[PDB]
Amino acid sequence: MVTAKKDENFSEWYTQAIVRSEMIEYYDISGCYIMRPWAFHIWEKVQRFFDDEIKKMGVENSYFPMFVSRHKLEKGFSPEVAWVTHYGDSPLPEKIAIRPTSETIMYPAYAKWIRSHRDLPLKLNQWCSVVRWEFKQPTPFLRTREFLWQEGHTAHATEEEAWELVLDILELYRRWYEECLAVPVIKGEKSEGEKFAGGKKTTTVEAFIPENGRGIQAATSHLLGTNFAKMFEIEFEDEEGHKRLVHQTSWGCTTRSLGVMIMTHGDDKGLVIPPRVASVQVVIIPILFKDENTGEILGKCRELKTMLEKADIRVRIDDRSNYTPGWKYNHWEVKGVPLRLELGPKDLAKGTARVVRRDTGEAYQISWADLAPKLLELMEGIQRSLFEKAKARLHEGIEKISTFDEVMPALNRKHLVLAPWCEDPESEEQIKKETQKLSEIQGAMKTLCIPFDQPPMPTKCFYTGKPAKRWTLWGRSY
Amino acid sequence: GAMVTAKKDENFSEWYTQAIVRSEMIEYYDISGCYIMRPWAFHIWEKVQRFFDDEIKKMGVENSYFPMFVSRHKLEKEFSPEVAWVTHYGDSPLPEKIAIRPTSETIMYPAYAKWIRSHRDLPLKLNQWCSVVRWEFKQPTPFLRTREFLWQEGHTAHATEEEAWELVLDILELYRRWYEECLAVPVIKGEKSEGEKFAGGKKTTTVEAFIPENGRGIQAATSHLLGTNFAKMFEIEFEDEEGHKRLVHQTSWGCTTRSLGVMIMTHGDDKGLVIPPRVASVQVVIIPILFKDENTGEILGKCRELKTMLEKADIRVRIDDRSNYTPGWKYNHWEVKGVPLRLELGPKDLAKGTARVVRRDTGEAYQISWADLAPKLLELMEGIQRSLFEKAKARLHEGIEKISTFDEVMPALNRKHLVLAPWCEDPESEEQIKKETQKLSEIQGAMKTLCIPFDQPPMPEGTKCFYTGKPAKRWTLWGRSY
Ligand SMILES: Nc1ncnc2c1ncn2[C@@H]1O[C@H](COP(=O)(O)OP(=O)(O)NP(=O)(O)O)[C@@H](O)[C@H]1O
Ligand SMILES: Nc1ncnc2c1ncn2[C@@H]1O[C@H](COP(=O)(O)OP(=O)(O)NP(=O)(O)O)[C@@H](O)[C@H]1O
Ligand SMILES: O=c1c2ccccc2ncn1C[C@H](O)C[C@H]1NCCC[C@H]1O
Ligand SMILES: O=c1c2ccccc2ncn1C[C@H](O)C[C@H]1NCCC[C@H]1O
Ligand SMILES: [Mg+2]
Ligand SMILES: [Mg+2]
Ligand SMILES: [Mg+2]
Ligand SMILES: [Mg+2]
Repeated sequence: MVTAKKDENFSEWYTQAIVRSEMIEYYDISGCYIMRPWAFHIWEKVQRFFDDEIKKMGVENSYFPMFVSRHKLEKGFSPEVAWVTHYGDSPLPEKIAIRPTSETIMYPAYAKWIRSHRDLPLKLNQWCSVVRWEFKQPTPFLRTREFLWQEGHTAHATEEEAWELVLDILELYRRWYEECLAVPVIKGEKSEGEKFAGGKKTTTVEAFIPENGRGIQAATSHLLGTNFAKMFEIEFEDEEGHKRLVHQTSWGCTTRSLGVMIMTHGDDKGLVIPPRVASVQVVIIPILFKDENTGEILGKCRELKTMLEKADIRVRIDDRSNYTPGWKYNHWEVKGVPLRLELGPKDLAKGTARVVRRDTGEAYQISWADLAPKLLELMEGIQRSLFEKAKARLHEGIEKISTFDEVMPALNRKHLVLAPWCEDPESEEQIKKETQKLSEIQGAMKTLCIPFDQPPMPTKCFYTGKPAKRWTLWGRSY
Repeated sequence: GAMVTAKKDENFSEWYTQAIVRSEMIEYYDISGCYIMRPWAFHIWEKVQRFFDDEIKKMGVENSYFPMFVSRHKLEKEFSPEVAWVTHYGDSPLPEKIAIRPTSETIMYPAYAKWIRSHRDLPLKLNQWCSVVRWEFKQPTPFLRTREFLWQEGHTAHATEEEAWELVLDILELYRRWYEECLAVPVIKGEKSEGEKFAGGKKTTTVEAFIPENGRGIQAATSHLLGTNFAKMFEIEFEDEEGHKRLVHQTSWGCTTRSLGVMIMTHGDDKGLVIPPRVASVQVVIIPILFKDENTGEILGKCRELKTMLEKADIRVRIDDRSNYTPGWKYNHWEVKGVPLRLELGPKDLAKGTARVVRRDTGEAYQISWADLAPKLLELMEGIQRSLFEKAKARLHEGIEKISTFDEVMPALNRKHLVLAPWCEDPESEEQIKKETQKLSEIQGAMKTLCIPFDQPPMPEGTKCFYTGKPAKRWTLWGRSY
């Protein structure tokens, strides 16, 4: 099914991968796509995880409206907003905006529900769709005009507590990516120019696509401080009587996560799905031809299914009579099912099953008896091993450097760069403009993050010459 | 403020509005027909959602997300005043306007035509959870009828009608369970009339509910045997075993956040909401009998212990350990919210190894040893759940008057009752009955068919249509409706 090579035309391979796997169907409204069951079930897995996890922090789900009136919304973002002007042929008395994000919808309610210290912390989240008329090239999952996300918005008595929630959420994004999707990410802070301008400090969790050198933002979690509180009058009264503004966080993650998974683990044969989010972990394929024991094969397959299910192993028997076994191999292969269990006559009175692991192609003869624990063994190996190879690929792709003249060759090898920087407002804008100048002539490099994990700083700013403050990862991005 | 004061029988619209606001379910919003759903209500949606979702996954139905936008061209393939149209992004105009999805047939069925080429692709069984938008003409009502609502819409395609029908009824059964097992609301399975069915389909099935306080029937959910006309329209065909081109047989079905509203209305009383245990965010609220600046730690300590013990039985619990408020205040607070069980722990209870438990629906109190709490609160919840249902089933059936003749109509409607009547099912008849009960109500409002129930009461030979006097075929349930 898949004929483009990941390492040759990466955009075509991507498109082939997501289409031939049946994850995505193309659509006539530019920048929008149909998520098919095979993609959708993966979303449900990660949604269920994060949701359970934030529930344990006392976050509660809600649903606020998708419309916001012009007046409330309009108290680089403006061009993106979709506006409803009519119902039927009738013009609205005033046009209304489809929500691009929900601060202006939720925060007036907050000012109202928060009167007393008794009322904090207020922690809410919502799963919804968001619409932005994106100017950049859209890409299925990574950047779409309608996407699905969660946005979580909290308010607290103290900077201390809100900040602690910020890091807690960021940890859960690392887990969404690293634990669920086996995609390695790097926690850090955003530069003053990349952060959410309505907040005090933006934390982020950053990913990398080796095949085009692009960094990509996996998720984000903001300490908002008191700015939105003053703007929206979210004041509260302490236990000593005084009238203080609240300290807020907000944080979101999207269907982009799926796109990043697909890009990280995919190969020339198509998708490869980490076991932890695969709706089919093991596919069973009865081998049938010239009528050899047709009934005996099928009967065992059902025994094995109930078997493996005793272990919470998600199993599907590909039982369908209208497709050949070779067809079934290719299908589940392109779909990225982690384990294929093949079973014909030879393996019937042999008491075994052949099992092929999607990541490497390695095959195992395994006795009916040893399967459940040996598949559990393998599924952990697949999952651990996808993450590990990816962390290695990520680290091969970051060059540590000290001087500006190292930049372009790193960027030409499609690598990020870790460099000491004075964290000056202008330097970043200058660096973008110049890296564009050089790329045009041969592409803008930006700040991706200031990582939490700072190496030792014995040192001059790699661009300005000034005294450098911290190590900052840069690159081309999405 | 604190409590519900409008009486439920006597001031129904206002009771409703009070209960959903005071209880913290809903917050008003500046765009009409749209409302904020706070945790206290959202949790209930999450509950019915997981329930339904799990059941359809068992039937092999699979979830998807198709876009909320649809091109004007694709939407008007073949309601229009209800559609919301996007014309601009920022200051820039679109080449053509783009509609926000009002329902997804015109988005999904061209995709179905692509994906179905052969009998091996069948059956195709998809669902989606999404919001839907319609500029409703009628007065909006939180939950019951909103301009943004949440739903689930299912759309399947099959090789044979028989299989499609089997699914229509399976799904309809799931809707009965959604309302009856989850929400403790009784419903009546039935066939829509020719006039009230989905014009796009062969046969529409439904579950209908009844709201006694105002006498009006209300469609709780719907499941259609679509037949082959959409496949004809959208060119959804398949090559069968012998290479012949055939049209698929379709179903579609939906259920919305309306369900939360029908529940609220069914079990509420003058104190406010009453939430069935299967869906309540908090099932047991623990209320320590404390007062201002008393914090010895004995009582809270034991509340925290009790919570751990009940949580080990999967009971959902909250301790209301707030300082500025009395127990009496707290009692009322959680009654208004409809927490089904309140566990009271005072110094006196601490002294006996005992707690006092009061159940929201009846107010009956129980003294219970700490040891027994888990096993006795589980029993109590099953009893509340079941009692809410059985009492509402009875109010449903006491609200239905069987009748023989058209003269029995208006008296039955003025009692805020529905009517079950032998009906000849001829089409103009229904419209005549609408017009005629409309006019007769202004002079004192239209009665429409709600459903032809599956549960048909007996029909003696030679029975005649209550309205035309022609021979009656079956009983039809009629009333005022939402
Ligand atoms: N079009 C999109 N499709 C999918 N995910 C997106 C899209 N746009 C943004 N996201 C993700 O949504 C996350 C939270 O939203 P937000 O922080 O507002 O992003 P953002 O500032 O718009 N990113 P960017 O568009 O590059 O400026 C972002 O960190 C992105 O990873
Ligand atoms: N405004 C609304 N808010 C919430 N739920 C609704 C609303 N309108 C319809 N529904 C429910 O959605 C279910 C399935 O949708 P659908 O069959 O399209 O409704 P409908 O034909 O528009 N009913 P009606 O609007 O009364 O003519 C219906 O059976 C209703 O119970
Ligand atoms: O505020 C906007 C925004 C507003 C209008 C149109 C497009 C937008 N794009 C992005 N943003 C910033 C983020 O939406 C802010 C914040 N939202 C809640 C959680 C994610 C975080 O990015
Ligand atoms: O088709 C429409 C419709 C179309 C445009 C504007 C408003 C509409 N209101 C209702 N309907 C009919 C329902 O959409 C039919 C169908 N919807 C999804 C599946 C359930 C079934 O009721
Ligand atoms: Mg953006
Ligand atoms: Mg940005
Ligand atoms: Mg309607
Ligand atoms: Mg109707």
